[PDB]
Amino acid sequence: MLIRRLKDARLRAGISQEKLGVLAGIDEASASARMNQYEKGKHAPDFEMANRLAKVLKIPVSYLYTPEDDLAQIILTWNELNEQERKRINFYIRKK
Amino acid sequence: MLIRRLKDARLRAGISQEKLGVLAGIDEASASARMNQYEKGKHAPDFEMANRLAKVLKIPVSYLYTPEDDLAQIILTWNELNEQERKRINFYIRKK
Repeated sequence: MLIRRLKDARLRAGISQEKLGVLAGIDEASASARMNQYEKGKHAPDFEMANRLAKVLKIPVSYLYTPEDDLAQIILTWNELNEQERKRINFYIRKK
Repeated sequence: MLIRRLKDARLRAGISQEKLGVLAGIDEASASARMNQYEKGKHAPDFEMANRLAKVLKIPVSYLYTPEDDLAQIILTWNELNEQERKRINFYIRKK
């Protein structure tokens, strides 16, 4: 997991390390210590935990794994496009 | 990691489970057994291993973590766009 992606997305959500961890199913007593390990890159969550984090954060989960800043922006923005404008840009890309 | 993403990308590369594992730094004696665990979803690699896999497979690493088929296609295709056509579609998206 890339730590900047997790931290940026948490701060956009307006929630603390603890609340993110508790909503993602970490025991309350461990939640802030565990989230801080993740956010400092001390160790990384399993994919199942990342999905729970992404659902709390309302982002596509692969945003957390995208090292390319410009691709990460596409992911984050796509997340808020309608079905017409998704399929729109889909075929901008499907020609390449 | 999503197993379909890893398998699709390996088969596009034209290489076996063993060769993928060996190039990604797994010991030769374990390489095919380990890769098959990953591809069957029996357990999942750490992010550092996923990055080594992605570099062998010549894909952006977050392709392996993207459950949305249409977003995964954007990732895969972006991977083969030039700097002008990357920045092109960048601003198709930056207006949203």
